[PDB]
Amino acid sequence: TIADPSTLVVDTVGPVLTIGLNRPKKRNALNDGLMAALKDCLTDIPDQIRAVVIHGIGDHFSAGLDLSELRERDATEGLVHSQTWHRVFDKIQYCRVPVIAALKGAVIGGGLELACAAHIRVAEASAYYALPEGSRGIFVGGGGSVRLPRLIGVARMADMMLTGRVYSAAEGVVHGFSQYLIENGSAYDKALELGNRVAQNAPLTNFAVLQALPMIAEANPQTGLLMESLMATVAQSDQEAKTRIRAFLDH
Amino acid sequence: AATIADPSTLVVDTVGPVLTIGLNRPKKRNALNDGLMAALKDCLTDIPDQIRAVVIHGIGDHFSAGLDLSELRERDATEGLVHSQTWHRVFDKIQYCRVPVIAALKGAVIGGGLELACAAHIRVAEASAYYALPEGSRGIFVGGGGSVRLPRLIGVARMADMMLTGRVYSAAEGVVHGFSQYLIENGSAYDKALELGNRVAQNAPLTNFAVLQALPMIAEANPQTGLLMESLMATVAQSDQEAKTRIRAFLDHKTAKV
Repeated sequence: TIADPSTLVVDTVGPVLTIGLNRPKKRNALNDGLMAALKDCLTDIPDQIRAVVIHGIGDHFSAGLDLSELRERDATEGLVHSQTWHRVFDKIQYCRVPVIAALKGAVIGGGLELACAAHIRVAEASAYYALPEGSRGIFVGGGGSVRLPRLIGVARMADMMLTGRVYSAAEGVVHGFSQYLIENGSAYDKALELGNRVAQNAPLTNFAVLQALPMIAEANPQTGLLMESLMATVAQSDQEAKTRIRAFLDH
Repeated sequence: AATIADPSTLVVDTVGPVLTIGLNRPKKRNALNDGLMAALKDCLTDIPDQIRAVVIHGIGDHFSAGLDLSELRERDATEGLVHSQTWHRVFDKIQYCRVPVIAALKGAVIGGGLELACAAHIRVAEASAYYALPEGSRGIFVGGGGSVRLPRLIGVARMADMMLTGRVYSAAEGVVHGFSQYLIENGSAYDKALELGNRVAQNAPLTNFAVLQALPMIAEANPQTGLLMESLMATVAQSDQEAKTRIRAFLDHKTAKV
């Protein structure tokens, strides 16, 4: 696989790295080229970048798997292929900086898996969510079975997969698909505002919320509690936190 | 669709309150196959009330050399998933048996035979017993519960080494690394296993319940949880009529002695 840079639009707007999925003729379907190029933009991110917005060019975030490029795979090949998708999504989930996905139109299959890997999702009214692979006998291979139940619970996912059930953006915000809904206006603009806001954070804030928080929450409570006192004491004792404490306190 | 039992592959007796189950394909060292496994599941289904222990043992010089290599059936990915699951359902009747299961080990205890042995609650090993997972040689992983049960006995590190290199362990080595709780250096694992079955036979049913089922769960729980669960198992056990009867008799015999 060679990364295909043509399938993305990458820009920097102040301290926000923006990454637009750019295959609007195929509704931003993910193929290997797209995913390898995306993996690249998320590697060795320049230090002036303090947030990432992933968005879609055109009406749609992503319709998921490229059905043209539909390949033929044995059990072994499919394990390797899914694992490669996982390694790309790892660059999102474990990004050094918060990744915010601006969702609109189709957020479907691997598109939804991709939105799941981001930290914050902002949904415009037109967005919708589906896991339509089930109808073709295909389970998810892009992290969805681990990431989406953490947002929406097993039972709603299981129903989606069994019946092809679709959710709107408006239903979706209540059920856990996104933290934000923009009923009138643009997901991209709001993600950019959010990007600019999270860009003000101390780096250790990011670490603690992006890395430590999901692990603390998932631990035995006694374990998570001690891990919390440790993360907190380290955060609090950092120079940046003292500088922020003093500035505010000084007036 | 289910596989039909071949009961001729097993020799089943009842000695007092011990159901004895002898693996009986000696010409192939008690190589496991679908009908033996189905017959096995049958013996452990609806085990009559008079039975208070199960000894599984091998006819011949060997316990089991594992999967019958003359009886390989070609299987796609889905089929091999279904087939693995099938074997798991047989071993669940050992692990979750209502009475304790003791495996008498001698000669070959390898591959599926080790996995069978792992499902048992207690293993007694004669000097000749030897342990291996030769499957890795053949490009293949275990499908009989071994990656779950065995590391709990001997740890991942020793398992991983056995699989990557074909390392074999004797009965003497094995009692030390965790393969068996007992070693019989002279005489017979069967004889020992049968005296153990007579001994567990004396236990109250709720003791078998707490030990066989609750204990593993409590021990792998997070500590605060296993602990509350222990208090709960403990109080139920202790407040049961069989327990009180035994405590009555224990304190009536010391007041008989005085």
